[PDB]
Amino acid sequence: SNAQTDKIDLAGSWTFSTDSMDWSRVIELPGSMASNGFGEDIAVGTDWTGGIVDSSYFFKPSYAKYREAGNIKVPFWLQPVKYYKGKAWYQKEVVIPDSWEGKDISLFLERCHWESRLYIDGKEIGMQNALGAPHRYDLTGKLSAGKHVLMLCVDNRVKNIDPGENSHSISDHTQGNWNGVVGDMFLEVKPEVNVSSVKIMPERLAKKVSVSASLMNRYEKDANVVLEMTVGNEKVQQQCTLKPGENQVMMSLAMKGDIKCWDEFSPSLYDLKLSVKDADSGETDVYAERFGFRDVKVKDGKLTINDRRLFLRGTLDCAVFPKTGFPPTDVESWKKIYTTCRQHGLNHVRFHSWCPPEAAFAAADGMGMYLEIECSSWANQSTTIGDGGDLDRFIWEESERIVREFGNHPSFCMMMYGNEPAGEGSNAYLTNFVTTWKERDARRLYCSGAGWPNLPVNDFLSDSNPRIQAWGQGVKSIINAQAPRTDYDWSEYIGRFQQPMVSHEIGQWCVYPNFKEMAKYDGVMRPRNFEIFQETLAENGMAHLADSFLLASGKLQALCYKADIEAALRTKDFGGFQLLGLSDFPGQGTALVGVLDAFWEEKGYIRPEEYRRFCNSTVPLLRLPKLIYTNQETVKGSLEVAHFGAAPLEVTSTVWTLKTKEGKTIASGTLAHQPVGIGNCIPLGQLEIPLDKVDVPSCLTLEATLGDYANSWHIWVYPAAVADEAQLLMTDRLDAKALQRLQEGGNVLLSLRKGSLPAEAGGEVVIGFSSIFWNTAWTLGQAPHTLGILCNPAHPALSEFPTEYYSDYQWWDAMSHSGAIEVVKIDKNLQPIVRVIDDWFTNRPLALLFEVKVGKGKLLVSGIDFWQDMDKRTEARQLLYSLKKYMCGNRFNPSSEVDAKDLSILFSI
Ligand SMILES: O=C(CO)[C@@H](O)[C@@H](O)[C@H](O)CO
Ligand SMILES: [Cl-]
Ligand SMILES: [Cl-]
Repeated sequence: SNAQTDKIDLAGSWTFSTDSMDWSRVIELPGSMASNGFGEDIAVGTDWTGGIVDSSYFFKPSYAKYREAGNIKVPFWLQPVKYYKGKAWYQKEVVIPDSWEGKDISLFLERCHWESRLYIDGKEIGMQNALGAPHRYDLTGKLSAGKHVLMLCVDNRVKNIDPGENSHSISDHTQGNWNGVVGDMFLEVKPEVNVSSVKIMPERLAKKVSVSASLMNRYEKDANVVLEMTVGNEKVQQQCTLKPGENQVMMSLAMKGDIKCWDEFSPSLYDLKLSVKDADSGETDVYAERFGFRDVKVKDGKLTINDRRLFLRGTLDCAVFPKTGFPPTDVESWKKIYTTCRQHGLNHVRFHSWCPPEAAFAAADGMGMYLEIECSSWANQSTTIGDGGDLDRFIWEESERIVREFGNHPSFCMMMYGNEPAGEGSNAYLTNFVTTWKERDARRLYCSGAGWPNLPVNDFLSDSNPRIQAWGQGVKSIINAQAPRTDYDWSEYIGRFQQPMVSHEIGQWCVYPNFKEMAKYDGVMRPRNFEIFQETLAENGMAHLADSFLLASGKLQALCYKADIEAALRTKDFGGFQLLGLSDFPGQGTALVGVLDAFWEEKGYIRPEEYRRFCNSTVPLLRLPKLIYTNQETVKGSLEVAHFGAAPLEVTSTVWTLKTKEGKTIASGTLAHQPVGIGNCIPLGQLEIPLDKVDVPSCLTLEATLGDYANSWHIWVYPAAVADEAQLLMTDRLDAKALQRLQEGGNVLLSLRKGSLPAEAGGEVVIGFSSIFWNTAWTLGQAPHTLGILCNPAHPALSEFPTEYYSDYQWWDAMSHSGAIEVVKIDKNLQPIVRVIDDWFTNRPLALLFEVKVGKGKLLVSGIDFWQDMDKRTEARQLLYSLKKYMCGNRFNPSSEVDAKDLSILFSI
């Protein structure tokens, strides 16, 4: 029966108009125009908000069917149901009680997009233009008792202030340039002496709580007030005199008992109550907020929380919410995201060029997540920062709004201006920005911007260099250019700095689109891009491979993230990393770089428990120089641990096992070591495993268990050391000797020299071992163009080559010494022995191995070069042996007949 009589909830039906003349429709708030079905239909000439790097949609004939009216499908991001970028008017009648007359009145709008102007009965009151903070209007003396008509004019266009066309606060890459009001919307009444805002400053070691409160005195004379502050059983009361207007009082509170600190492993929170009581009127205004005791500091060039060494395992949030476009303002929505993040072993979230609503901070407070917030800007491409533009003052005002609203949350641990800044005066601007904030508020750590610039005044550094795949690196990266290994780290680069460093947007490994998730898009955003990819896949006769492409490419994607994350954990005294990402990025051409979809939900190729094995607060790490051995070699490696738990791990023993796929233990041992303290690169022991007893070509799993934490790695062991040119002819060209053998009915193995495959037959496909980087649209075709392999292990051609249906490290040699053959240009019904998964933008049937029948003879075609450096390629010799034993065997009968001249497309002069 209790009610909130001091507020008037404004959520409901508003009279709507896009020209302030036609008021024939009604809109529902909270919500956008798009979430209400209002706006214009998506057309080719839609004035989007964000860059489009690959413009093939507008010009190439393959997108012609998607440029016609009635079938507009856009490939570069999720497509909203409607679009509108301009002024919109919202109107609603309210009834102000008599008891509100002459009192403190204010309007609260949690999220507008973008600029809002308030009118009371046609009289303009003021303007608000916050992107990542609420809109507030002081209505004291401006709103009398009785019926009144509130009107809002919300403008979502980019005008004087361009924060960056790709900023996730406005851009159609993720959140979309919506128009409306979202979140809590209410009128609030307060006594003539009230609390406007509170800055909470807990002192962990001093056992104190300091508060700088902004008090309001609506009287025209001085006011005698009583100020009571309560934190649990501790109370401090204070009587002072308030001058007319705003007042800045500062109070302290001593904590008698022990203080429970806030961190990843124990997110303890305290309740603060601050009340002000006017002595004349007896009216009391009460303010309440949660807070936590924690100190995130840089001690001796290393990140610490509460004097404990800290390591950040983070992922990005780019305001992706396809159900609504605009962000959710409930705690449960964010509780889900933080929960699945922690389920994958993460403790950190970076918000890319936008600030989330209050619920994201409150959820992270109880979860113990470390948040890094940015000020709604990616000042590049379209604009610039630090050159005297209107953006310069906006970022200052936006950061002050963000710290005033959310600065008391313990999860607010780091802050930057935004992402990847541009501007000749941006270094100077960001230097003043970081320096001033470090002086204003020491409750958090500050960095200039994400990715760059490294300023000496930064608390920590954000750098993109310490990662596997750099922009433009392509096939020259470690994962692609060198044989598999797990003994590399970034310790050399980060050793050049006296500041802690956090990786910037690591991973970016792609998966094939998951068409099953298309049913989840029942809201504002529709996956029309997925509809294009799915249609072209079917047009190339591969509609039945959609789920296999998802699972096979996802197994390879998860392998790449494991490699990137373990490389960061092997870097001594690394500050941390920020994944891009755990979830998908639906924009910038379609950057499917996550093991979770745009809804932070699972896809089905890696379980969070398996992700948590290599990405966790305590992770065993194995350093091996290679992963391909013979029965005459000895596995020589080292075992270490990256332990960043709440306390040292009281374990003096590590147990390792080398087991087969069936579970049989080939080797095992126990490593003795001292108790594990907080840090990484902590040695556990050395491994020296002879492999003479390993029979047959085998894939072995090396698992290491430290206490409750276990991690595993794969190695492949082959024999140390089926051919007679009469029976099997292997050649690089279909010459006279090869064509004669096929006329005679013999068997021929065609192995193409690497680089000899002409562009017509698939030479244009730059094949590599890793997954695609970001996406070939945004990168304008950076290598690789492939997404792993797809094969049937039960195929007799692979009987001597251990493998699953998906790509793994033993396939690095195949992907690195080959070209992908476009088999449709030979015969459209050709079934590959080992298929290559092509980029989803092209959906070309690709193959590394296939077989055809040329007359009476049988031909096995291989895009893999089985010629060069075969003494160093142990895994290539094994695959070649498996093929030769198959061809000389009983079950080599190619059914697809083809002519000799049809195969001439594999050669050029
Ligand atoms: O450099 C990067 C990495 O953030 C790209 O986002 C840009 O180069 C875009 O291609 C600019 O359009
Ligand atoms: Cl031979
Ligand atoms: Cl054909």
